[PDB]
Amino acid sequence: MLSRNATSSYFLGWQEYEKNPYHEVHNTNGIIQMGLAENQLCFDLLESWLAKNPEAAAFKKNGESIFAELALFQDYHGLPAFKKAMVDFMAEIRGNKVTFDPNHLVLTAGATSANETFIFCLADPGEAVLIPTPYYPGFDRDLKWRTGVEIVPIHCTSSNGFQITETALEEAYQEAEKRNLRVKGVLVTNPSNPLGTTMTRNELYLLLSFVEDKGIHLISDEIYSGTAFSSPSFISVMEVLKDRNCDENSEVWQRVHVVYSLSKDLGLPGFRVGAIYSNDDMVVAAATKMSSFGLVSSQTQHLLSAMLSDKKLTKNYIAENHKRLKQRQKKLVSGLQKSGISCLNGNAGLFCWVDMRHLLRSNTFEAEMELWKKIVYEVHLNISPGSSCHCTEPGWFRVCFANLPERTLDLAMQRLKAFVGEYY
Amino acid sequence: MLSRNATSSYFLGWQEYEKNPYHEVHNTNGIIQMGLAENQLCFDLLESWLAKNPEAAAFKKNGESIFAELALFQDYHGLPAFKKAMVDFMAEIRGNKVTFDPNHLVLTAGATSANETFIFCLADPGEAVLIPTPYYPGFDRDLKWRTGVEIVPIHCTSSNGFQITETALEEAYQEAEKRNLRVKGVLVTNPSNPLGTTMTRNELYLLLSFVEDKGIHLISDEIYSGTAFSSPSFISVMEVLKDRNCDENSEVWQRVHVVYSLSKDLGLPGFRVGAIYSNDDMVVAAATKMSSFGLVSSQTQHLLSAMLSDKKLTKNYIAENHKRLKQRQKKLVSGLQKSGISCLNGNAGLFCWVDMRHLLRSNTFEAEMELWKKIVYEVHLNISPGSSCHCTEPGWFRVCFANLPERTLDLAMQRLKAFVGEYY
Ligand SMILES: Cc1ncc(COP(=O)(O)O)c(C/N=C(\C=C\OCCN)C(=O)O)c1O
Ligand SMILES: Cc1ncc(COP(=O)(O)O)c(C/N=C(\C=C\OCCN)C(=O)O)c1O
Repeated sequence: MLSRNATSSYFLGWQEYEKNPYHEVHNTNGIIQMGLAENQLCFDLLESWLAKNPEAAAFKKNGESIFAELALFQDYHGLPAFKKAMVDFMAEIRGNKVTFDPNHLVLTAGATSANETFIFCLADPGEAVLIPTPYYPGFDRDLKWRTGVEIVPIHCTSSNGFQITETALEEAYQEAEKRNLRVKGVLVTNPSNPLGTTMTRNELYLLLSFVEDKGIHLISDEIYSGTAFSSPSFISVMEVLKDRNCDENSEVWQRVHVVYSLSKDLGLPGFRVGAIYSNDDMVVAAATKMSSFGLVSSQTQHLLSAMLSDKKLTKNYIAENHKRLKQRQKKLVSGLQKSGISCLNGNAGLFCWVDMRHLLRSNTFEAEMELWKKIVYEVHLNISPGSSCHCTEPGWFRVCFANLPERTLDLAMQRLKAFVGEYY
Repeated sequence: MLSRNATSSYFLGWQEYEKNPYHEVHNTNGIIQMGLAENQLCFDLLESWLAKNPEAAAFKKNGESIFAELALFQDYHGLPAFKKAMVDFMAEIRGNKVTFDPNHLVLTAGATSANETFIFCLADPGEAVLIPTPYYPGFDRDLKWRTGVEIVPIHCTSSNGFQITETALEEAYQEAEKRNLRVKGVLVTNPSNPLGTTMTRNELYLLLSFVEDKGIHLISDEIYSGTAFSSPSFISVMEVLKDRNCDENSEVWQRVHVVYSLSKDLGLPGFRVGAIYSNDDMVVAAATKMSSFGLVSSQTQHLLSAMLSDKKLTKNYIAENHKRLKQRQKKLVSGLQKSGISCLNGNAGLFCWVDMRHLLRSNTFEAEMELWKKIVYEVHLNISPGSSCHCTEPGWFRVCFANLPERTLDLAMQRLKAFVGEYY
């Protein structure tokens, strides 16, 4: 009797790309990848740093080999130097408006591991967490698969730019009741995937007030925090906790947590560097013990400790990343406009939330899937349909702009315009 | 309401060492670490290889930089070249008597992650797995904490060298019944931690016959497979499946699995390289998706793919590791003999299972703890008491011999003899 745990367009389109991937030389007619949120815009900056500072990657420290020491380093508290470099980098991303205690930071194998661990720590099987829609498709697996925890949506609509409202929060909490589920917290993504927008101060205060009243937790996945390239300003959930008489007052501050990773800003998803940050000593202790199942390679911790300790590098990287991200997003927005397609006004992330409602046969998700399939097979472009992100409104699509060359992006825009000018 | 999951001498003695660690220059009277199974005997061989082949660590392949490619590599199927190097290395460890399909190998962040994942895949919360005692203390957390699975012991005694017997298996299966638990499989460690012995062909056939009759799974944690330094020969569970009319016959072959890691033979625990191997396509698929929570750093996968692809290195490493391990084990055995202390005749691992029953005040675990504490505070040596490994017989201790300099081992033996010659 095989177990239970051992026994979706987002993953579908991805596989379709694998079958016939685009190549500017071999398969110039293949499918162009615009459905995965990755950042290939600044590798030259990191490659340059590595060329000038070869010691870290060589298992050398102060001209001394520390291969053996690192090979043996498996402490679940993480490499001291790396934890310090990380909290400093997290502070810098936030304009030094907030500071993080390295003893309250827990390293994990990517945010994928961090989010699951947070759920294991805050909710028991059969309980639930509330999540604003639309949200990252991966959460359906990360937060529920091995945890036995359920997701209850906090529906957001285009009427107000997909922002969280009081009514949406209570409606979600009430649906949790109808489903006989006990709510343990709210998990938000700030900046938002797939919206490409930074959370507003208003939304943050609304969330804090809500979790305070309900006596639950607030987890903020801020993996895109370093990718805010245009106004308005990114506001970490930890900044709102600063001045509000909650530093050492109230008790809600103990229930606010952050998830981070180096996958999206630095473009290092393969290195699996994730992190959990909590003000609650017990959560930190539990998460630390849990990190045993997904520790970060000491080889990687050492390399990045050296990299992130270079203040000239971090400063220039964030600045250039913002510059290149803004330029690329503008190119996508401009390219889509030429096809009469608009986007939700965004300012962060590695993608745009695109409005293709006017291209639907009808206002239904069935019509959305029809359009999606047509874009995949006829236009040969892989983008994500809003339904994969649980958007309540048919017609929205997530289009990633930083995981391919600029020229390939232009090609994608050309092929899309030919498509719209052909049928509509 | 904080969750449940978020809310032992093995870990105790370890912490006591941290408080007052030994140092041949600064704290020559501190506690000597002999309670953790790590291998510091062959780093010079790896350091030498790295000095001669600097490209892998430099993110270079054929003189070309592949930093960006590796930075972006996060595929849960693992790096092709590394998977191939791993299956080849696993075959070599087994004298090429068995071959492994890389498509059936799943990389994980250490065997800690591999074992937990196997449990998630084969058992539901509330069910159980049988484990021969004594066993690795870490299993009490790895196999049960987040899985909700229980452990039912298969008691082994010194009467026959702590080998598994038919009677012990049925008694375990029956106890599972008394506890109202459904047994899903048996997890063994071969070579054994803490026994330091290789499983016999007899035991292997007994286990296979048992899981066949019960219709359950057999998981063999062979993390110590490359550390068999003396007769008898190590026999992988996969070898016994070779010739027995089960290659394509019977169905038990589909329920036999292996866990491996590079933590103990190569001494790379900090790099977190673990692996799951299964003949069942569905288990592989499930474990692959689960590895998302604990992927191996691509930086590390690349480095070791190059290292393990060097057949001259792997051959010389295994040979030298065996040589040095045997020499060190003999030194511990010889040192203990001078204090009138004998060990279970072992031939593998990084530790010896020591018989100190004659040093107990009485045949009780209470007496065992008394002796243990005396060795920690009076002798200033950290070793693990058998009860931490769930041994049914009081008086046995696990003593690790490869995680310190030879001279420090001798010092430990000197201090131990003074102890026994003082009270007994
Ligand atoms: C909000 C959010 N949290 C966590 C993660 C996981 O990141 P980690 O730190 O584990 O690497 C992602 C990755 N997002 C995507 C994942 C893509 O992976 C597929 C291959 N490119 C995505 O396309 O939105 C994310 O968007
Ligand atoms: C049978 C067995 N399986 C799995 C593991 C986990 O290894 P991984 O591949 O995750 O690194 C161990 C580590 N064994 C010990 C762990 C020690 O860690 C403590 C710090 N040295 C031990 O002392 O017996 C082990 O002995």
